[PDB]
Amino acid sequence: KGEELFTGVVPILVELDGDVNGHKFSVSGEGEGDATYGKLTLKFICTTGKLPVPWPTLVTTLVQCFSRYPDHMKQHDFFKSAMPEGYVQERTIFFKDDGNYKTRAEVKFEGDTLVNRIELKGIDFKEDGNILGHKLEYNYNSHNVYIMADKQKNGIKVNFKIRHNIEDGSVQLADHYQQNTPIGDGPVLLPDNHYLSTQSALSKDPNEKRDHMVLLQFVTAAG
Repeated sequence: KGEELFTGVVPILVELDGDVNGHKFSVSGEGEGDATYGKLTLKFICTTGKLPVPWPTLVTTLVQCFSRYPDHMKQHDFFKSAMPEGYVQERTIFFKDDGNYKTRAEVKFEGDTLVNRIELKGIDFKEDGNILGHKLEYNYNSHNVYIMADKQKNGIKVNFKIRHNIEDGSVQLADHYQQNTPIGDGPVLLPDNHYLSTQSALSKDPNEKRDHMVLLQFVTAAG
């Protein structure tokens, strides 16, 4: 059963290939998830050299199966219900006054390792805007992620807004439109409307010379 795969600490591997305004890059990530505590620890490395977009703009793209669902809300956890076969996660991320990311990922088990395998395409970015001109602070706010059932597609629709802080006190809005559908045949839980409360801490390994991001995340389901 899907939820039983997450009762302990689960190794995580993330692999992203990106192209934003023709700037190609790849990111690999390793760490672990403890869904009992809603906890994720991951270190991401840009394997192609310098990341051509700010690290924070990738956080949402780079495993909502690691959310903590309280006991009373267990019947609303789509993400674990689809495992081990997994789900497809697709998004469009509209950066206000700027370009968009379109992403397709498969989140599934490969042996004991939970894998997030992603392709990302960014288009219509301004070369001196907040994204390509690297004007976003290396930090991350706490958000509510709003989940609803999509019966027609046997999955979920997810919508939320990320606010990336800029030095002058303004924000770069990143409007997220998301859908998840199962990879496998088997039964999945289609939830009633609810949200995930998220928080993320970004940091650096002072002795890592590669372009990278260390991430600590806690996510709990509510309502």
